[PDB]
Amino acid sequence: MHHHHHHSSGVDLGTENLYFQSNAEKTEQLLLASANQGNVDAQVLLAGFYWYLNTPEGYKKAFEWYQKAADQNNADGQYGLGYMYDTGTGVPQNSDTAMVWYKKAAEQGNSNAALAIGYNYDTGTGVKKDKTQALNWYAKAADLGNASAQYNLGLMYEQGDGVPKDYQKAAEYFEKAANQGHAKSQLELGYLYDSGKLGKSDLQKAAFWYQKSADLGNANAQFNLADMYFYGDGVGKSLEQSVYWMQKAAEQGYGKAQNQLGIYYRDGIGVAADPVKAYAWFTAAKNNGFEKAASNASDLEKSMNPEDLSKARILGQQYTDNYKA
Ligand code: NI
Ligand code: NI
Repeated sequence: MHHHHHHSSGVDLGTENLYFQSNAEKTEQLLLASANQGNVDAQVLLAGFYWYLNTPEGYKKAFEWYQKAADQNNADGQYGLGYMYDTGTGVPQNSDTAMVWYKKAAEQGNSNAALAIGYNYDTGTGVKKDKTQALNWYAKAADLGNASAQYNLGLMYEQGDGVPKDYQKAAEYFEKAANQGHAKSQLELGYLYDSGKLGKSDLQKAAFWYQKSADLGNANAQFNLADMYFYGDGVGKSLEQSVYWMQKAAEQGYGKAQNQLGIYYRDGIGVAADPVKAYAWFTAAKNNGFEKAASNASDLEKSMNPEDLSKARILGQQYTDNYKA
């Protein structure tokens, strides 16, 4: 009498092909077959498979298999146990147990283990803060090629944290990490060149490294590069490229970039002027904590008719919702 409205409807209706299957169960059984025969490489792979399920039961099985691998003296298994104990993942948190496993792994040349140890000394989590120990363990990890450790040492020499400030040494560490694709190191190295702190500003190098970090999705680097194109710093001035990169940063919810893009639309910089879009970007910026955007939005209201203001406020909500870090 009304249940004629219960028929299924497209989306939850339609013939099923290979798109609806999943390889998960098959990959687990393939890995389990080998892991249950004692193959340590398979035990490490299977532990990582379980790790990736992000469930409490998944982390408990990850722990079981890293343990089997670590009992064969495998440094990946030892690192895995170290990290699980250190964070209380799949097992009760214990920093001292974690340190024992990390040290075994690092002695075998696992650079993430050396990094984790250095980080605990750096921050005093589980052990007493000791910047000398942090420095030594980070240096071990960096000499094994670990980009995060190289980055961390860059930060320490650039800030003088437990070492005397040395921007040249910082730039050398950052560049090792930057050459491996570490986007935050590329950003920091770009800034060192931008700033002149190395002796004389090198804006071409700054823009080069900001572009690398921007291509990897770093919103600060996208803002910085957009700004380089606005000024013609180390690249030829291009308002069109400035808009392109500013829009990328603003679509990550970066309030500073949203406000700047609002200015571009307000004043017709690299784009045709559009008060509706300008107001919407200032609104998103304000919603994201950029206080100066609020008055930017206020000032625009004065010159916008009520239809446009309504559309702008709705678009501003859309931009707030859809653009996140
Ligand atoms: Ni009915
Ligand atoms: Ni009906």
